[PDB]
Amino acid sequence: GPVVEKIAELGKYTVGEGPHWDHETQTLYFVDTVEKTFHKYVPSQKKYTFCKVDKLVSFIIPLAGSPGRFVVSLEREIAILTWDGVSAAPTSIEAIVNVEPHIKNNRLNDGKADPLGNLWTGTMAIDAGLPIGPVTGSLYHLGADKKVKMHESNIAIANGLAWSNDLKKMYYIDSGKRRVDEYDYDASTLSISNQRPLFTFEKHEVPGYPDGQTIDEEGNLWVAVFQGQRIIKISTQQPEVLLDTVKIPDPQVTSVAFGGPNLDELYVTSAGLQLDDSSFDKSLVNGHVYRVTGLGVKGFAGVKVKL
Ligand SMILES: [Hg+2]
Ligand SMILES: [Hg+2]
Ligand SMILES: [Mg+2]
Repeated sequence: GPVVEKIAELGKYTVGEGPHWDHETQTLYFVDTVEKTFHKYVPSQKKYTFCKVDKLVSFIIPLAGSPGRFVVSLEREIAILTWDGVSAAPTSIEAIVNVEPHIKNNRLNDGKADPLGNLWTGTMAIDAGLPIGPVTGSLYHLGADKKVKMHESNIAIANGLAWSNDLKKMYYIDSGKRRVDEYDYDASTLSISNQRPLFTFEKHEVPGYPDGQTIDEEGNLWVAVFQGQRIIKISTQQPEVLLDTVKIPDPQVTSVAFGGPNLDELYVTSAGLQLDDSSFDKSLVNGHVYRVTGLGVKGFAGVKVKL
């Protein structure tokens, strides 16, 4: 079976999240969604750094064409952070847009560029809760002239995103729905339609909640299962097909990104935050970062945001 390695050099995260693999610099970036910190890992040189801000963060993606600059979330603002990748604070911050200026208790959560470089991201209540809590989020993309467009409402916990290789489908996760949805994606108008369930956890006895996801070159989705102690591999060719399960030692698996020189090493983030209604005792909940090899598939390099 696949090899699952705990990355000792990286330590433990409260809620490690938002992994992004920059293929040209062979570097993994990620966030902690509770501790207000950004993180950088260079595996070939065993180099780790972090950056502190005073707002809640949920994604970090290199800005296309601008070395040393990243598109990030700061609470409800999408911003450009100028960061040298090693100092413990940003050099400067350039706000782009506040997606929800008048919803004081919301935050941005998962975000990712589509294959064309358009940032997609969604919101949630800061005090969202599972299985039931306030449902206040929406799904957006950042379009022309730095204005966002809304694509879906009634989202409890805005989470993982992926697009098919032929640009005809988008896949999206609201963790509260305990399923992965598929949509027809119109690359020319950047709109989505015909929402329907692709994979429903209760139909396959999968515990926990879908969180982050990524897609491989064959079109399979790799889905992080929060409170499931696993990643799952699901089909996009047929609905409701579980292809494989890989157990991860940490119960609170949060997200996934393919990396390594050949894009065939799956980086997996997790959360050490101990929750009062957990299916797992506190001794099990650590928050390590893992690397999975031997899956027999390749992914894609992380896409930079175009502004
Ligand atoms: Hg930073
Ligand atoms: Hg940053
Ligand atoms: Mg997430």
